[PDB]
Amino acid sequence: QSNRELVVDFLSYKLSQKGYSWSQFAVKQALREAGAFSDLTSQLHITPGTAYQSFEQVVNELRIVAFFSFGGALCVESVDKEMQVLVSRIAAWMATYLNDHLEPWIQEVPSQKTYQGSYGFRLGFLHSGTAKSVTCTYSPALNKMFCQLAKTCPVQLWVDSTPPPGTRVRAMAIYKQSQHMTEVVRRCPHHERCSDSDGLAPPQHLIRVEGNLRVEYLDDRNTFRHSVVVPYEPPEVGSDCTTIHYNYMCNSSCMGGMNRRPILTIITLEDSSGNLLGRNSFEVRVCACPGRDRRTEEENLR
Ligand SMILES: [Zn+2]
Repeated sequence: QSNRELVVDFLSYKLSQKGYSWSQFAVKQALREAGAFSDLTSQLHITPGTAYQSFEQVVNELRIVAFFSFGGALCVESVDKEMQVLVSRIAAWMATYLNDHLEPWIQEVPSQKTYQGSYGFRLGFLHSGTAKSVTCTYSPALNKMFCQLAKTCPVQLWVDSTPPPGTRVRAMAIYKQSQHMTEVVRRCPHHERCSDSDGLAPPQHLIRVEGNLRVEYLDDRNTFRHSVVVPYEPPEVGSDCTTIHYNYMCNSSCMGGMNRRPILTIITLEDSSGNLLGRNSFEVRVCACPGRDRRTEEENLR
């Protein structure tokens, strides 16, 4: 009732420290200045369903200032990822955690960080359901894509402002887990050696693009990380978004490759000189029956 005020203060500050308002969604001011940041992005995966109470585990790791601050950045990151609703909860959680854990003490390696940038860069997805005949479906609640191997994956790009000609769109994959984040993601020997090649993609790259001769693939010479890039094109006549068709050419369960380890995909928006304009990411599971797998994860939620 007053402890809530201290949190909501800290957040509402951090809200207004950016271009955001509480309603849209002293020692107080001492903390407003006082405030391993990769923890906040990497180790957590904030998501409507996710962070159900994985927040508690994260804060248990660890200061009380860094706690109040931590929750501020979550809310920033929440609104960044278009997951504004969570700011409501993060405060509700933050209020509870203090009371339970901290209150007694008081009674006495590519970045996956989201940036919308100048152009207001967002990812859209078709809303395709979970019927067993779906090849490709996205869980907003899990911020997770479910698709079959070598099947079409529409990923929409959305922009506030049209970025100039020579802008490019690059996809890269990394492991969601910290213990695997340094290992480069690549295909498994079987799929690697398969008469499936489009004539363009390296045999070894997980992510391909479909129906685009202007595509281009990269093995970074210093990090050995695989990438695929295409030229950005503004929406076609009628549409309000750009649609790229990706393929995942190896399953999540494949031994010799991902070996049942979950991945993130990182879509970055670049200029011709390769300066970064924006970044967005989502989880991927490549499975046999995406519709079923999606439902099963979501059915587990509250
Ligand atoms: Zn494979």
